[PDB]
Amino acid sequence: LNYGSFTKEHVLLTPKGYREWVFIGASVTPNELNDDKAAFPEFHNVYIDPTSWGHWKKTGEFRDGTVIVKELAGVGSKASPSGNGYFPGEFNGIAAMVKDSKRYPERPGNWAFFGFESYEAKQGIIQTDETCAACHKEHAAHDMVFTQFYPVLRAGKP
Amino acid sequence: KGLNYGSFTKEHVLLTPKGYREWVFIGASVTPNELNDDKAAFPEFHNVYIDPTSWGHWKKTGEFRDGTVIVKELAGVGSKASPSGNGYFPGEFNGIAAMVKDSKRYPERPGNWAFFGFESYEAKQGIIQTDETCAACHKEHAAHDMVFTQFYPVLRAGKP
Ligand code: HEC
Ligand code: HEC
Repeated sequence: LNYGSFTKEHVLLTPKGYREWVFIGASVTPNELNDDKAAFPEFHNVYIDPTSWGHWKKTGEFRDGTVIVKELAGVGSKASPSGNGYFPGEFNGIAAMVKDSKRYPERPGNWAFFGFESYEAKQGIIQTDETCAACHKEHAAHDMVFTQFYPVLRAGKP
Repeated sequence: KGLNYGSFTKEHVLLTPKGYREWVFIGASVTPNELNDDKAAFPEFHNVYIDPTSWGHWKKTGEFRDGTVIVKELAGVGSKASPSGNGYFPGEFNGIAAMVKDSKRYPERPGNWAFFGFESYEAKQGIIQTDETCAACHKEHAAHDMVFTQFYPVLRAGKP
C-alpha cells in the first residue's frame, strides 16, 4: 500500500500521519552555527513510510512509491539536567521526497523533491533539480538519501 | 485494544526490547561529549520511542497508561559538518535505556516507573535501577509524570 496522496499532476498532498511512520534518524543544524540562518532550521526528524521500510528490510533499496518526510523543529534549549547540547522546541515545517519511476521518469533517481510553504498548505511544491536534487545526488550515500545519517536504515538493511 | 509491548521475566524485569525502532518516535536530543567535559552522561544523540499502544492512549488522554514503555536509544555523534550545514549528525548506535510504568509490577516505585539500564544490546535483560540513580532526576525536572515531555514535541502535539 502506497503512503503518498497525489494530484493528477503528480504533486504530493501534504502528508498526514507521518509521525506514525518509521523514524530513521535525527540531525541538528542550529541557526547559531550557520550564520544565524540554517538552511533547514534546526532539528531534523526523518521518517520513511512503513511499506517502504518493509521493502528496505528485505532488499536494502527504496521501492517505487517511497516517501520520506524530514520534519524541522527549533532548538528549544541548550542545557538540561542531562547535560549541555541541543534539545528540541517547537515544530517548524516539513520537506519531503518521493521515488516513483512512473511519475518522475526524467528526474535523478526518479525522485521528486517537495517544499512546503507551511503546515496548512494543501500540497507540496515540486522543486527544480538545482534546489534539492543536485545536492542529494552529489553527496548522499545511497540512491539520493543521506543514509550516512540514518543509522536505523543502515542497521535495518539485509 | 492494542498489544502489550515489552517482555518481562518472572521477577518483572524488562527483557531487552526488540522492535522498538518500529514504535512511535517522540523526539531526539543531543548531548555531545565535547560539550560535557569529554563525557556526556548518555553519549550522545538520544532518539526516543513510546510503544504504539501507549501512544494510542496518549492521543486520547494525555496520560501514560499502565504498561507504557519508553526506550531512549543512544547514538554517537558521527560528524559536525555536512552539506546541510554545521551542527551535529549521528553516527553509530551506542545502547539503550528504558522506563516502564506499571502500578502492578512496580507498586512502590515513584510514579510506578521502573528504570532499566542495559549492559549491551546483547544482554538478555535490563538492570532495574535504584530510585536515586534515575527516578530522582526525572521526578525533579520532567514536565509530566517523570517523562521529559518538554523535549518530545510529538507527544505535546499529539495530546488532546
Ligand atoms: C535531509 C533531507 C531529507 C531527508 C532524506 C535525506 O536524504 O537525508 C529530505 C526529504 C530533504 N532533505 Fe535535503 N538534506 C541534505 C542533507 C545533508 C540532509 C541530511 C542531514 C541533515 O538532516 O541535515 C538532508 C542536504 C541538502 C542540500 C545540500 C546543499 C540541499 C540543497 C537540500 N538538501 C535541499 C533539499 C530540498 C530543496 C527544497 C528538499 C525538499 C530536501 N532537501 C529534502
Ligand atoms: C532521557 C531519558 C529517557 C527518555 C524519557 C524521558 O523522560 O525523557 C529515558 C527512558 C531515561 N532518560 Fe534519564 N533523561 C534526563 C533527561 C533530561 C532526558 C531528556 C533529554 C535528553 O535526552 O538528554 C532523559 C535526565 C536524567 C538524569 C538527570 C540528572 C538522570 C540521572 C537520568 N536521567 C538517569 C536515567 C537513568 C538511570 C540509569 C535511566 C534508566 C534513564 N535516565 C532513562
